[PDB]
Amino acid sequence: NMLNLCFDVDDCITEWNNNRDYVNFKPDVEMVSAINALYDAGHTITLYTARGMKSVGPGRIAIDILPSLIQNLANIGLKYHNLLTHKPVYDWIIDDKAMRPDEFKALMNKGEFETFKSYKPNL
Amino acid sequence: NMLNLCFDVDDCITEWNNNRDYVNFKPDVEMVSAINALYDAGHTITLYTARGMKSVGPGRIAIDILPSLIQNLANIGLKYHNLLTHKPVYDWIIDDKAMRPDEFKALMNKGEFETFKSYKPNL
Amino acid sequence: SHMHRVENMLNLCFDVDDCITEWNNNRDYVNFKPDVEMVSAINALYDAGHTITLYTARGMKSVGPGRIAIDILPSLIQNLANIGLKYHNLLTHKPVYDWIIDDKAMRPDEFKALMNKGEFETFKSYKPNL
Amino acid sequence: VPRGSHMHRVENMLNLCFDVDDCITEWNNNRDYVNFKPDVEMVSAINALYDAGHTITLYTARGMKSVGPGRIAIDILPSLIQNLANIGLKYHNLLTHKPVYDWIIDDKAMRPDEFKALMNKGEFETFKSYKPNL
Ligand SMILES: [Mg+2]
Ligand SMILES: [Mg+2]
Ligand SMILES: [Mg+2]
Ligand SMILES: [Mg+2]
Repeated sequence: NMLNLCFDVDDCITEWNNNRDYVNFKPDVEMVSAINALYDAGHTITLYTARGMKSVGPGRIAIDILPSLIQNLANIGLKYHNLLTHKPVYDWIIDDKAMRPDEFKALMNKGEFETFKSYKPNL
Repeated sequence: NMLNLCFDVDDCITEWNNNRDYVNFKPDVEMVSAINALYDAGHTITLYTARGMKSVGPGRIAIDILPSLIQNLANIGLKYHNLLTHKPVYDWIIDDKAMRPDEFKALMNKGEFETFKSYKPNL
Repeated sequence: SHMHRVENMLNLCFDVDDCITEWNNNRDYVNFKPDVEMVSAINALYDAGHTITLYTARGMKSVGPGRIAIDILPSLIQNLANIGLKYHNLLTHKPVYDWIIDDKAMRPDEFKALMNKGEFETFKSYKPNL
Repeated sequence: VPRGSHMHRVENMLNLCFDVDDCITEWNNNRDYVNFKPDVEMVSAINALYDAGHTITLYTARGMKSVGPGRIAIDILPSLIQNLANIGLKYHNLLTHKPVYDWIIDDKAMRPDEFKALMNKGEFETFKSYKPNL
Protein backbone atom coordinates (compact mmCIF):
# COMPACT_ATOMS: atom_id res chain seq x y z
CA ASN A 1 0.00 0.00 0.00
CA MET A 2 3.00 2.31 -0.50
CA LEU A 3 2.07 5.08 -2.93
CA ASN A 4 4.04 6.54 -5.83
CA LEU A 5 3.27 10.26 -5.61
CA CYS A 6 4.05 13.19 -7.93
CA PHE A 7 3.84 16.82 -6.73
CA ASP A 8 4.11 20.14 -8.54
CA VAL A 9 6.45 22.60 -6.85
CA ASP A 10 5.12 26.00 -7.89
CA ASP A 11 1.76 27.16 -6.54
CA CYS A 12 1.61 23.81 -4.77
CA ILE A 13 4.45 23.29 -2.29
CA THR A 14 5.57 26.92 -2.53
CA GLU A 15 3.87 30.11 -3.71
CA TRP A 16 4.89 31.81 -6.94
CA ASN A 17 6.50 35.24 -6.65
CA ASN A 18 6.87 37.33 -9.81
CA ASN A 19 10.18 38.71 -8.51
CA ARG A 20 11.57 35.25 -9.40
CA ASP A 21 13.87 35.29 -6.36
CA TYR A 22 13.48 31.53 -6.40
CA VAL A 23 15.55 30.64 -3.35
CA ASN A 24 13.19 32.76 -1.23
CA PHE A 25 9.87 31.37 -2.49
CA LYS A 26 7.50 31.00 0.47
CA PRO A 27 6.37 27.49 1.53
CA ASP A 28 2.89 26.28 2.28
CA VAL A 29 4.03 24.81 5.60
CA GLU A 30 0.98 22.53 5.69
CA MET A 31 2.02 20.99 2.35
CA VAL A 32 5.60 20.57 3.55
CA SER A 33 4.42 18.83 6.74
CA ALA A 34 2.03 16.55 4.84
CA ILE A 35 4.60 15.52 2.23
CA ASN A 36 7.20 14.93 4.93
CA ALA A 37 4.74 12.72 6.83
CA LEU A 38 4.18 10.65 3.68
CA TYR A 39 7.94 10.49 3.04
CA ASP A 40 8.52 9.31 6.61
CA ALA A 41 5.85 6.61 6.20
CA GLY A 42 7.64 5.15 3.16
CA HIS A 43 5.69 6.57 0.19
CA THR A 44 7.74 7.63 -2.84
CA ILE A 45 7.87 11.40 -3.29
CA THR A 46 8.58 12.82 -6.75
CA LEU A 47 8.64 16.53 -7.45
CA TYR A 48 7.91 17.56 -11.04
CA THR A 49 8.28 21.11 -12.33
CA ALA A 50 7.86 23.17 -15.48
CA ARG A 51 9.90 25.99 -13.93
CA GLY A 52 12.22 27.64 -16.44
CA MET A 53 10.85 25.97 -19.57
CA LYS A 54 9.58 29.33 -20.87
CA SER A 55 11.95 31.74 -19.10
CA VAL A 56 15.41 30.24 -19.69
CA GLY A 57 14.53 27.24 -21.88
CA PRO A 58 15.10 23.46 -21.64
CA GLY A 59 18.86 23.64 -22.17
CA ARG A 60 19.33 26.06 -19.28
CA ILE A 61 17.20 24.51 -16.52
CA ALA A 62 20.18 22.47 -15.29
CA ILE A 63 22.36 25.55 -14.78
CA ASP A 64 20.00 28.42 -14.13
CA ILE A 65 16.99 26.88 -12.34
CA LEU A 66 18.01 23.78 -10.38
CA PRO A 67 20.47 25.31 -7.83
CA SER A 68 18.03 27.81 -6.33
CA LEU A 69 15.13 25.33 -6.45
CA ILE A 70 17.05 22.60 -4.64
CA GLN A 71 18.30 25.14 -2.10
CA ASN A 72 14.77 26.43 -1.53
CA LEU A 73 13.48 22.91 -0.92
CA ALA A 74 16.29 22.31 1.60
CA ASN A 75 15.64 25.64 3.37
CA ILE A 76 11.92 24.89 3.74
CA GLY A 77 12.77 21.43 5.11
CA LEU A 78 11.11 19.33 2.40
CA LYS A 79 11.95 15.64 2.13
CA TYR A 80 11.67 14.02 -1.29
CA HIS A 81 13.16 11.19 -3.36
CA ASN A 82 13.05 12.40 -6.96
CA LEU A 83 13.21 15.75 -8.73
CA LEU A 84 12.16 15.90 -12.37
CA THR A 85 12.16 18.92 -14.67
CA HIS A 86 10.92 19.71 -18.18
CA LYS A 87 7.26 19.27 -17.26
CA PRO A 88 4.94 20.25 -20.15
CA VAL A 89 2.50 23.11 -19.61
CA TYR A 90 -1.27 22.78 -20.00
CA ASP A 91 -4.12 24.93 -18.70
CA TRP A 92 -5.67 21.71 -17.37
CA ILE A 93 -4.79 18.05 -17.04
CA ILE A 94 -7.90 15.86 -16.82
CA ASP A 95 -6.67 12.68 -15.22
CA ASP A 96 -8.30 9.85 -13.23
CA LYS A 97 -5.53 10.03 -10.60
CA ALA A 98 -5.14 13.78 -10.16
CA MET A 99 -5.81 15.99 -7.15
CA ARG A 100 -5.32 19.69 -6.40
CA PRO A 101 -3.42 20.78 -3.25
CA ASP A 102 -6.55 21.93 -1.41
CA GLU A 103 -8.13 18.47 -1.67
CA PHE A 104 -4.80 16.85 -0.80
CA LYS A 105 -4.49 18.94 2.36
CA ALA A 106 -8.13 18.30 3.33
CA LEU A 107 -7.74 14.53 2.96
CA MET A 108 -4.42 14.53 4.84
CA ASN A 109 -6.04 16.51 7.68
CA LYS A 110 -8.77 13.85 7.99
CA GLY A 111 -6.35 10.91 7.62
CA GLU A 112 -8.19 9.85 4.44
CA PHE A 113 -5.56 10.38 1.73
CA GLU A 114 -3.85 6.97 1.78
CA THR A 115 -7.06 5.03 1.04
CA PHE A 116 -8.80 7.66 -1.12
CA LYS A 117 -10.11 6.09 -4.31
CA SER A 118 -9.23 7.46 -7.73
CA TYR A 119 -11.83 8.06 -10.43
CA LYS A 120 -13.45 5.26 -12.41
CA PRO A 121 -16.08 5.75 -15.17
CA ASN A 122 -18.31 3.06 -13.63
CA LEU A 123 -20.28 2.89 -16.87
CA ASN B 1 -9.36 32.58 -23.87
CA MET B 2 -8.57 29.38 -25.82
CA LEU B 3 -7.45 26.60 -23.48
CA ASN B 4 -4.66 24.05 -23.87
CA LEU B 5 -6.13 20.84 -22.47
CA CYS B 6 -4.63 17.41 -21.73
CA PHE B 7 -6.80 14.31 -21.20
CA ASP B 8 -6.03 10.76 -20.11
CA VAL B 9 -7.57 8.10 -22.33
CA ASP B 10 -7.99 5.10 -20.04
CA ASP B 11 -10.57 5.30 -17.25
CA CYS B 12 -11.24 8.83 -18.44
CA ILE B 13 -12.50 8.99 -22.04
CA THR B 14 -12.99 5.21 -22.22
CA GLU B 15 -13.37 2.51 -19.57
CA TRP B 16 -10.60 0.00 -18.94
CA ASN B 17 -11.31 -3.66 -19.68
CA ASN B 18 -8.85 -6.29 -18.42
CA ASN B 19 -9.45 -8.35 -21.58
CA ARG B 20 -7.33 -5.68 -23.33
CA ASP B 21 -9.49 -5.86 -26.46
CA TYR B 22 -8.54 -2.23 -26.97
CA VAL B 23 -10.57 -1.46 -30.09
CA ASN B 24 -13.75 -2.35 -28.16
CA PHE B 25 -13.11 -0.22 -25.08
CA LYS B 26 -16.38 1.48 -24.12
CA PRO B 27 -16.64 5.31 -24.31
CA ASP B 28 -18.01 7.56 -21.63
CA VAL B 29 -20.33 9.30 -24.09
CA GLU B 30 -20.63 12.30 -21.75
CA MET B 31 -16.84 12.78 -21.91
CA VAL B 32 -16.86 12.38 -25.70
CA SER B 33 -19.61 15.02 -26.02
CA ALA B 34 -17.80 17.43 -23.70
CA ILE B 35 -14.44 17.09 -25.43
CA ASN B 36 -16.03 17.45 -28.86
CA ALA B 37 -17.80 20.62 -27.71
CA LEU B 38 -14.49 22.09 -26.53
CA TYR B 39 -12.81 21.07 -29.79
CA ASP B 40 -15.58 22.76 -31.77
CA ALA B 41 -15.23 25.92 -29.65
CA GLY B 42 -11.53 26.24 -30.55
CA HIS B 43 -9.71 24.76 -27.54
CA THR B 44 -6.66 22.55 -28.08
CA ILE B 45 -7.27 18.89 -27.24
CA THR B 46 -4.32 16.65 -26.35
CA LEU B 47 -4.72 13.01 -25.36
CA TYR B 48 -1.91 11.53 -23.26
CA THR B 49 -1.65 7.84 -22.40
CA ALA B 50 0.48 5.39 -20.43
CA ARG B 51 -1.08 2.48 -22.28
CA GLY B 52 1.41 -0.25 -23.15
CA MET B 53 4.33 1.03 -21.07
CA LYS B 54 4.19 -2.05 -18.83
CA SER B 55 2.58 -4.61 -21.16
CA VAL B 56 4.49 -4.31 -24.45
CA GLY B 57 7.14 -1.79 -23.40
CA PRO B 58 8.19 1.66 -24.67
CA GLY B 59 9.76 0.34 -27.89
CA ARG B 60 6.53 -1.38 -28.95
CA ILE B 61 3.86 1.26 -28.25
CA ALA B 62 4.15 2.71 -31.76
CA ILE B 63 3.50 -0.67 -33.41
CA ASP B 64 1.33 -2.61 -30.99
CA ILE B 65 -0.73 0.01 -29.13
CA LEU B 66 -1.37 3.06 -31.30
CA PRO B 67 -3.37 1.44 -34.17
CA SER B 68 -6.17 -0.01 -32.04
CA LEU B 69 -6.30 3.12 -29.87
CA ILE B 70 -6.63 5.44 -32.87
CA GLN B 71 -9.28 3.15 -34.37
CA ASN B 72 -11.23 3.12 -31.09
CA LEU B 73 -11.15 6.92 -30.89
CA ALA B 74 -12.39 7.16 -34.50
CA ASN B 75 -15.19 4.65 -33.87
CA ILE B 76 -16.40 6.58 -30.81
CA GLY B 77 -16.33 9.83 -32.83
CA LEU B 78 -13.80 11.70 -30.68
CA LYS B 79 -12.30 14.92 -32.03
CA TYR B 80 -8.79 15.77 -30.84
CA HIS B 81 -5.63 17.50 -32.06
CA ASN B 82 -2.73 15.68 -30.42
CA LEU B 83 -2.02 12.14 -29.25
CA LEU B 84 0.97 11.52 -27.00
CA THR B 85 2.27 8.29 -25.49
CA HIS B 86 4.85 7.16 -22.91
CA LYS B 87 3.03 8.86 -20.04
CA PRO B 88 4.64 8.07 -16.65
CA VAL B 89 2.58 6.23 -14.05
CA TYR B 90 1.88 7.58 -10.55
CA ASP B 91 -0.77 6.67 -7.98
CA TRP B 92 -1.49 10.40 -7.67
CA ILE B 93 -0.44 13.63 -9.32
CA ILE B 94 -0.91 16.63 -7.02
CA ASP B 95 -1.09 19.59 -9.36
CA ASP B 96 -2.55 23.11 -9.18
CA LYS B 97 -4.10 22.70 -12.66
CA ALA B 98 -5.46 19.16 -12.52
CA MET B 99 -9.03 17.86 -12.38
CA ARG B 100 -10.63 14.41 -12.35
CA PRO B 101 -13.21 13.48 -15.04
CA ASP B 102 -16.16 13.71 -12.66
CA GLU B 103 -15.40 17.36 -11.83
CA PHE B 104 -14.70 18.05 -15.50
CA LYS B 105 -18.10 16.64 -16.47
CA ALA B 106 -19.86 18.54 -13.68
CA LEU B 107 -18.33 21.86 -14.76
CA MET B 108 -19.08 21.19 -18.44
CA ASN B 109 -22.71 20.35 -17.57
CA LYS B 110 -23.08 23.72 -15.79
CA GLY B 111 -21.23 25.71 -18.45
CA GLU B 112 -18.58 26.65 -15.86
CA PHE B 113 -15.47 24.87 -17.16
CA GLU B 114 -14.01 27.52 -19.47
CA THR B 115 -13.73 30.17 -16.72
CA PHE B 116 -13.04 27.83 -13.77
CA LYS B 117 -10.03 29.02 -11.78
CA SER B 118 -7.08 26.79 -10.89
CA TYR B 119 -5.62 26.44 -7.41
CA LYS B 120 -3.46 29.11 -5.76
CA PRO B 121 -1.85 28.82 -2.28
CA ASN B 122 -3.08 32.29 -1.29
CA LEU B 123 -0.65 32.30 1.64
CA SER C 1 12.72 -11.90 -13.86
CA HIS C 2 15.64 -13.33 -15.86
CA MET C 3 15.65 -11.98 -19.43
CA HIS C 4 17.36 -14.06 -22.11
CA ARG C 5 20.17 -12.36 -24.05
CA VAL C 6 22.93 -13.75 -26.29
CA GLU C 7 26.36 -13.37 -24.68
CA ASN C 8 27.84 -10.18 -26.18
CA MET C 9 24.46 -8.95 -27.44
CA LEU C 10 24.67 -5.39 -28.78
CA ASN C 11 22.00 -2.75 -28.19
CA LEU C 12 21.85 -0.86 -31.49
CA CYS C 13 20.02 2.30 -32.58
CA PHE C 14 19.46 3.17 -36.26
CA ASP C 15 18.09 6.23 -38.00
CA VAL C 16 15.45 5.48 -40.62
CA ASP C 17 15.68 8.37 -43.08
CA ASP C 18 18.79 8.66 -45.26
CA CYS C 19 20.05 5.58 -43.44
CA ILE C 20 17.81 2.54 -43.94
CA THR C 21 15.77 4.27 -46.66
CA GLU C 22 16.40 7.25 -48.92
CA TRP C 23 14.53 10.51 -48.46
CA ASN C 24 12.12 11.55 -51.21
CA ASN C 25 10.78 15.12 -51.19
CA ASN C 26 7.43 13.88 -52.53
CA ARG C 27 6.89 12.54 -48.99
CA ASP C 28 5.12 9.44 -50.32
CA TYR C 29 6.49 7.71 -47.24
CA VAL C 30 5.17 4.20 -47.84
CA ASN C 31 7.17 4.11 -51.11
CA PHE C 32 10.53 5.31 -49.75
CA LYS C 33 13.32 3.30 -51.38
CA PRO C 34 15.44 0.95 -49.22
CA ASP C 35 19.19 0.60 -49.11
CA VAL C 36 18.99 -3.17 -49.55
CA GLU C 37 22.51 -3.56 -48.15
CA MET C 38 21.44 -1.83 -44.92
CA VAL C 39 18.33 -4.00 -44.68
CA SER C 40 20.41 -7.17 -45.12
CA ALA C 41 23.01 -6.07 -42.56
CA ILE C 42 20.42 -5.10 -39.94
CA ASN C 43 18.53 -8.35 -40.53
CA ALA C 44 21.77 -10.31 -40.06
CA LEU C 45 22.34 -8.60 -36.70
CA TYR C 46 18.72 -9.23 -35.72
CA ASP C 47 19.13 -12.91 -36.60
CA ALA C 48 22.28 -13.10 -34.44
CA GLY C 49 20.39 -11.83 -31.37
CA HIS C 50 21.30 -8.12 -31.25
CA THR C 51 18.63 -5.62 -30.24
CA ILE C 52 17.50 -3.41 -33.14
CA THR C 53 15.96 -0.03 -32.30
CA LEU C 54 14.84 2.40 -34.98
CA TYR C 55 14.73 6.07 -33.99
CA THR C 56 13.27 8.80 -36.18
CA ALA C 57 12.76 12.55 -36.29
CA ARG C 58 10.26 12.17 -39.12
CA GLY C 59 7.28 14.49 -38.79
CA MET C 60 8.63 16.67 -35.98
CA LYS C 61 8.75 19.71 -38.28
CA SER C 62 6.11 18.80 -40.86
CA VAL C 63 3.09 17.63 -38.82
CA GLY C 64 4.39 18.33 -35.32
CA PRO C 65 4.93 16.15 -32.21
CA GLY C 66 1.21 15.76 -31.48
CA ARG C 67 0.50 14.31 -34.93
CA ILE C 68 3.33 11.81 -35.43
CA ALA C 69 1.26 8.99 -33.90
CA ILE C 70 -1.59 9.45 -36.38
CA ASP C 71 -0.03 10.90 -39.51
CA ILE C 72 3.50 9.46 -39.64
CA LEU C 73 3.62 6.04 -38.00
CA PRO C 74 1.24 4.03 -40.29
CA SER C 75 3.12 4.63 -43.53
CA LEU C 76 6.51 4.26 -41.83
CA ILE C 77 5.64 0.91 -40.27
CA GLN C 78 4.16 -0.29 -43.55
CA ASN C 79 7.27 0.80 -45.44
CA LEU C 80 9.53 -1.09 -43.04
CA ALA C 81 7.41 -4.22 -43.50
CA ASN C 82 7.37 -3.86 -47.30
CA ILE C 83 11.17 -3.57 -47.46
CA GLY C 84 11.49 -6.67 -45.26
CA LEU C 85 13.24 -5.09 -42.27
CA LYS C 86 13.39 -7.00 -38.98
CA TYR C 87 13.56 -4.89 -35.82
CA HIS C 88 12.52 -4.86 -32.16
CA ASN C 89 11.78 -1.24 -31.22
CA LEU C 90 10.50 1.89 -32.96
CA LEU C 91 10.89 5.28 -31.30
CA THR C 92 9.82 8.73 -32.53
CA HIS C 93 10.34 12.38 -31.54
CA LYS C 94 14.08 12.26 -32.18
CA PRO C 95 15.70 15.71 -31.78
CA VAL C 96 17.33 17.29 -34.82
CA TYR C 97 20.98 18.37 -34.91
CA ASP C 98 23.38 19.07 -37.77
CA TRP C 99 25.87 16.80 -36.00
CA ILE C 100 26.01 14.56 -32.98
CA ILE C 101 29.57 14.11 -31.72
CA ASP C 102 29.44 10.87 -29.77
CA ASP C 103 32.01 8.25 -28.74
CA LYS C 104 29.68 5.43 -29.87
CA ALA C 105 28.34 6.78 -33.15
CA MET C 106 28.90 5.62 -36.72
CA ARG C 107 27.56 6.67 -40.13
CA PRO C 108 25.89 4.08 -42.42
CA ASP C 109 28.83 3.92 -44.83
CA GLU C 110 31.22 2.83 -42.06
CA PHE C 111 28.57 0.47 -40.68
CA LYS C 112 28.19 -1.22 -44.07
CA ALA C 113 31.97 -1.42 -44.59
CA LEU C 114 32.52 -3.06 -41.21
CA MET C 115 29.61 -5.47 -41.76
CA ASN C 116 31.06 -6.44 -45.16
CA LYS C 117 34.36 -7.40 -43.48
CA GLY C 118 32.71 -9.10 -40.47
CA GLU C 119 34.33 -6.51 -38.18
CA PHE C 120 31.34 -4.62 -36.77
CA GLU C 121 30.60 -6.74 -33.70
CA THR C 122 34.09 -6.32 -32.20
CA PHE C 123 34.81 -2.81 -33.50
CA LYS C 124 35.99 -0.56 -30.66
CA SER C 125 34.32 2.74 -29.84
CA TYR C 126 36.25 5.97 -29.27
CA LYS C 127 38.26 6.61 -26.12
CA PRO C 128 40.20 9.84 -25.37
CA ASN C 129 43.28 7.88 -24.26
CA LEU C 130 44.71 11.04 -22.68
CA VAL D 1 22.65 32.21 -50.60
CA PRO D 2 24.91 35.30 -50.89
CA ARG D 3 27.84 35.36 -48.47
CA GLY D 4 27.35 37.69 -45.50
CA SER D 5 23.59 37.96 -46.02
CA HIS D 6 21.30 37.10 -43.11
CA MET D 7 20.35 33.82 -44.81
CA HIS D 8 24.03 32.93 -45.09
CA ARG D 9 24.74 33.80 -41.44
CA VAL D 10 21.83 31.59 -40.37
CA GLU D 11 22.71 28.70 -42.69
CA ASN D 12 26.31 28.73 -41.47
CA MET D 13 25.30 28.45 -37.80
CA LEU D 14 25.42 24.72 -37.01
CA ASN D 15 23.32 23.02 -34.34
CA LEU D 16 25.79 20.75 -32.57
CA CYS D 17 25.31 18.07 -29.90
CA PHE D 18 28.27 16.72 -27.92
CA ASP D 19 28.61 13.85 -25.48
CA VAL D 20 30.43 14.81 -22.29
CA ASP D 21 31.93 11.53 -21.11
CA ASP D 22 34.75 9.98 -23.14
CA CYS D 23 34.32 12.90 -25.50
CA ILE D 24 34.96 16.29 -23.88
CA THR D 25 36.38 14.68 -20.73
CA GLU D 26 37.81 11.24 -20.00
CA TRP D 27 35.90 8.74 -17.86
CA ASN D 28 37.42 7.73 -14.53
CA ASN D 29 35.94 4.75 -12.67
CA ASN D 30 36.58 6.49 -9.34
CA ARG D 31 33.61 8.71 -10.30
CA ASP D 32 35.27 11.79 -8.78
CA TYR D 33 33.33 13.75 -11.37
CA VAL D 34 34.58 17.24 -10.61
CA ASN D 35 38.14 16.07 -11.37
CA PHE D 36 37.44 14.38 -14.70
CA LYS D 37 40.26 15.29 -17.07
CA PRO D 38 39.50 17.41 -20.18
CA ASP D 39 40.62 16.69 -23.70
CA VAL D 40 42.00 20.21 -24.11
CA GLU D 41 41.81 19.89 -27.90
CA MET D 42 38.06 19.25 -27.66
CA VAL D 43 37.63 22.19 -25.28
CA SER D 44 39.52 24.50 -27.65
CA ALA D 45 37.53 23.30 -30.67
CA ILE D 46 34.14 23.67 -29.00
CA ASN D 47 35.03 27.11 -27.65
CA ALA D 48 36.11 28.19 -31.14
CA LEU D 49 32.78 27.00 -32.57
CA TYR D 50 30.89 28.77 -29.77
CA ASP D 51 32.77 31.98 -30.55
CA ALA D 52 31.98 31.59 -34.28
CA GLY D 53 28.22 31.50 -33.59
CA HIS D 54 27.34 27.79 -33.62
CA THR D 55 24.88 26.38 -31.06
CA ILE D 56 26.60 24.10 -28.55
CA THR D 57 24.48 21.49 -26.76
CA LEU D 58 25.95 18.97 -24.33
CA TYR D 59 24.01 15.72 -23.83
CA THR D 60 24.84 13.11 -21.20
CA ALA D 61 23.72 9.71 -19.93
CA ARG D 62 25.68 10.21 -16.73
CA GLY D 63 23.88 8.94 -13.64
CA MET D 64 21.09 7.08 -15.42
CA LYS D 65 22.37 3.72 -14.13
CA SER D 66 24.21 4.80 -10.97
CA VAL D 67 21.80 7.13 -9.15
CA GLY D 68 18.78 6.85 -11.45
CA PRO D 69 16.71 9.38 -13.44
CA GLY D 70 15.07 10.91 -10.36
CA ARG D 71 18.43 11.80 -8.80
CA ILE D 72 20.40 13.24 -11.74
CA ALA D 73 19.20 16.77 -10.96
CA ILE D 74 20.49 16.63 -7.37
CA ASP D 75 23.43 14.24 -7.42
CA ILE D 76 24.97 14.54 -10.90
CA LEU D 77 24.47 18.01 -12.35
CA PRO D 78 26.36 20.15 -9.76
CA SER D 79 29.73 18.40 -10.12
CA LEU D 80 29.34 18.19 -13.91
CA ILE D 81 28.60 21.90 -14.25
CA GLN D 82 31.51 22.72 -11.92
CA ASN D 83 33.86 20.51 -13.96
CA LEU D 84 32.82 22.23 -17.20
CA ALA D 85 33.39 25.64 -15.60
CA ASN D 86 36.82 24.64 -14.26
CA ILE D 87 37.94 23.38 -17.68
CA GLY D 88 36.71 26.64 -19.25
CA LEU D 89 34.11 25.15 -21.61
CA LYS D 90 31.64 27.47 -23.35
CA TYR D 91 28.25 26.00 -24.22
CA HIS D 92 24.60 27.00 -24.61
CA ASN D 93 22.58 23.96 -23.54
CA LEU D 94 23.06 21.03 -21.17
CA LEU D 95 20.68 18.07 -21.42
CA THR D 96 20.52 14.88 -19.35
CA HIS D 97 18.72 11.52 -19.42
CA LYS D 98 20.42 10.43 -22.64
CA PRO D 99 19.55 6.80 -23.54
CA VAL D 100 22.39 4.28 -23.73
CA TYR D 101 23.21 2.22 -26.82
CA ASP D 102 26.34 0.33 -27.82
CA TRP D 103 26.12 2.13 -31.17
CA ILE D 104 24.04 4.81 -32.81
CA ILE D 105 24.04 4.50 -36.60
CA ASP D 106 23.10 7.94 -37.83
CA ASP D 107 23.63 9.90 -41.06
CA LYS D 108 24.78 12.96 -39.07
CA ALA D 109 27.02 11.40 -36.45
CA MET D 110 30.75 11.73 -35.93
CA ARG D 111 33.16 10.43 -33.29
CA PRO D 112 35.48 12.87 -31.44
CA ASP D 113 38.58 11.73 -33.33
CA GLU D 114 37.04 12.66 -36.69
CA PHE D 115 35.68 15.88 -35.20
CA LYS D 116 39.14 16.89 -33.97
CA ALA D 117 40.75 15.91 -37.30
CA LEU D 118 38.30 18.02 -39.31
CA MET D 119 38.65 20.98 -36.91
CA ASN D 120 42.46 20.77 -37.21
CA LYS D 121 42.17 20.99 -41.02
CA GLY D 122 39.48 23.71 -40.99
CA GLU D 123 37.11 21.29 -42.75
CA PHE D 124 34.41 20.70 -40.14
CA GLU D 125 32.01 23.50 -41.05
CA THR D 126 31.59 22.34 -44.67
CA PHE D 127 31.89 18.59 -44.08
CA LYS D 128 28.98 16.74 -45.71
CA SER D 129 26.83 14.23 -43.86
CA TYR D 130 25.97 10.79 -45.23
CA LYS D 131 23.46 10.23 -48.03
CA PRO D 132 22.43 6.80 -49.41
CA ASN D 133 22.88 8.00 -53.01
CA LEU D 134 20.92 5.00 -54.28
MG1 LIG E 1 -4.67 7.74 -15.79
MG1 LIG F 1 1.51 23.50 -11.98
MG1 LIG G 1 28.69 8.38 -25.09
MG1 LIG H 1 19.26 11.40 -39.31
